[PDB]
Amino acid sequence: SMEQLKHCNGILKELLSKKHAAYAWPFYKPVDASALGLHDYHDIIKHPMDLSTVKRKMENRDYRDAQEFAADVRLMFSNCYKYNPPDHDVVAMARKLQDVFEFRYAKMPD
Ligand SMILES: COc1ccc2c(c1)C(c1ccc(Cl)cc1)=N[C@@H](CC(=O)N1CCC(N(C)C)CC1)c1nnc(C)n1-2
Repeated sequence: SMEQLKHCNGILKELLSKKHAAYAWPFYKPVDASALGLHDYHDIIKHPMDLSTVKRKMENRDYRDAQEFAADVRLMFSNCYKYNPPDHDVVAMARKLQDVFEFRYAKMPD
């Protein structure tokens, strides 16, 4: 619905807000494989995703429903878990931001 997509825009605003910056910063823009020295990133990760891409899709009304929005946000986190070992600090940062996302997404009115 239009109303659920409105709640999703509020979730995205929360994920981009200053209170989460200490763990959100790796996710604001696409992974820059050249800058980071990740020569195999685009071989391993076939469908990159990040918050700037989710924001553009929300602004252009490209999500048909709330579930399509959730699939892109979960894809962003899944790519991080897929690429990195489980002991890495970026994985701990992803799980902190994901817990914000999953809590707010669960509270969406029907
Ligand atoms: C703008 O900076 C970014 C953007 C995307 C990143 C990363 C950093 C940060 C990053 C690293 C440390 C901290 Cl504390 C935070 C983030 N990691 C990269 C991954 C990275 O560089 N690795 C891969 C693992 C290697 N092991 C030695 C095995 C080291 C190099 C990354 N992956 N998903 C996202 C999103 N990312």
